[PDB]
Amino acid sequence: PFRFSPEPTLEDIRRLHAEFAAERDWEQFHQPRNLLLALVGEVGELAELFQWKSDTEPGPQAWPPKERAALQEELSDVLIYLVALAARCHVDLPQAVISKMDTNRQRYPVHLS
Amino acid sequence: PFRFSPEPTLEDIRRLHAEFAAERDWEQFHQPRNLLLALVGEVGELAELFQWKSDTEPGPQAWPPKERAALQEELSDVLIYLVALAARCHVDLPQAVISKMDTNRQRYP
Repeated sequence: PFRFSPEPTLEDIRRLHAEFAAERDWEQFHQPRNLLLALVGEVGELAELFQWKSDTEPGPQAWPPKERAALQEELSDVLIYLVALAARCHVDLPQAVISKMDTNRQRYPVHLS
Repeated sequence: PFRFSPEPTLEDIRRLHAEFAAERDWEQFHQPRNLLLALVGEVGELAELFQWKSDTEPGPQAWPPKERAALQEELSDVLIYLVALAARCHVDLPQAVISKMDTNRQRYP
C-alpha cells in the first residue's frame, strides 16, 4: 500500500527549482525551452532506462539500486523539469490537471453493465 | 509572486486518475510501457506547441486562451502519467523531488 506524499505543494516544487535555478545560469535554467528539452531528454533517458525490459520481467523494484535509483531519478527530473516549465508558463498545473481530469473524466464515460 | 495551488497534491491528482482508470479500461493503464508511451506521446503533444515558438515572440507567460488550455492539460497529462508511472515503480514523487535536488545541486554547482 504505497502512497506518495501531500507535500510539497506543486507550488513549492515550482519554488525549489527557481531560487535553485537563480544561483545558476539565468537563460539556462530559465529559458522554458531549456527546461522542456531538459525534460524531453529526461523523459528520454527514462525511455531507455526501460528500453530493453520486459513489460513482464522483474520490474523497477527487482533490479540493482543504481537503476531504481536513477530510474527514480529520470522520474524526479522529468517532473522537476515539468514543474519548472509549468511555473514559467504561469500554468497552475494543480488546477489545469483538474478539468483535464474532469475533462478526460467526461470525454471518457465509465462503462457499467 | 505567481502561484500554482497548494493542492491538488501529486497524490490528490494521483487519486483522480487511479480511480478514473479504475472504472475504465484498467489493465490498459496498468502495463508500465503503456503509461510510458502515453507520457511520451503527450510530450510530443506538448513539444508541438513549443516547436515553432521563437524566443522573440510572446512567451509562455503571454500564451493566450487556446494556448494555456492545451499546455495546462498538456503539462497536466504529463504529470498524471508521471505520477502514475512512479507509482507502478514504487517511487514517492512529492517527497523525492527534494531528495533528488542533490543530483542537481551537484549536476550544476
